[PDB]
Amino acid sequence: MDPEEILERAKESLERAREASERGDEEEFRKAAEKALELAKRLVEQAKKEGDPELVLEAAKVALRVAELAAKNGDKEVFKKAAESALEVAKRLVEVASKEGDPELVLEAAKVALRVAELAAKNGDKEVFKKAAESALEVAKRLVEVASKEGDPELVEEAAKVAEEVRKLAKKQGDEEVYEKARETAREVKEELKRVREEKGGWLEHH
Repeated sequence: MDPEEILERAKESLERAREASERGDEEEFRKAAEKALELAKRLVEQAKKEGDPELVLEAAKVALRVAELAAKNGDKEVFKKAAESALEVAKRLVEVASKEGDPELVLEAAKVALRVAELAAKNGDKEVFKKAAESALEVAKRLVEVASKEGDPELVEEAAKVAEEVRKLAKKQGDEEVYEKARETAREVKEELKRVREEKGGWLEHH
């Protein structure tokens, strides 16, 4: 299956789930949501067979969409499954994007995790909030590594912004543990940002 074809089928399954949700057909909603997640997972594996990182990001976005739908119709089991899928796919995207020296897509993985965190915060799911927030912080740390290797202080700054957004979210959610992890991550990222700026600005002054 062409990965664009998998993605099209995944989107078709999402729309069935939406339509079923509207009708109050809970069984059909759950079957279509499951199928969308299954196809998103298949898209990740095909994207690997073909060496296409952008498609892994599209898979993650399918899972996010299933999670939002589930949130809206109050289905906690499908919400948690779709959230877990989105985070799992985000982690796969970091690994692919890191190998190809593509820090822009590593940042996109962090944005997926942040959106899961926001969804979980909105819906009062503390367990998923913690998972997604921790994932976002971990991806910010990998983004610093990737970005520093390419001498790109701008993407290091983006990693700082990810940590700061986790910090602010956690304070609003009252999650002290995640707050302190986010603040420590942000401190480390900002120290590495100073170093990377000074390294570049130094070799610029030199030349």
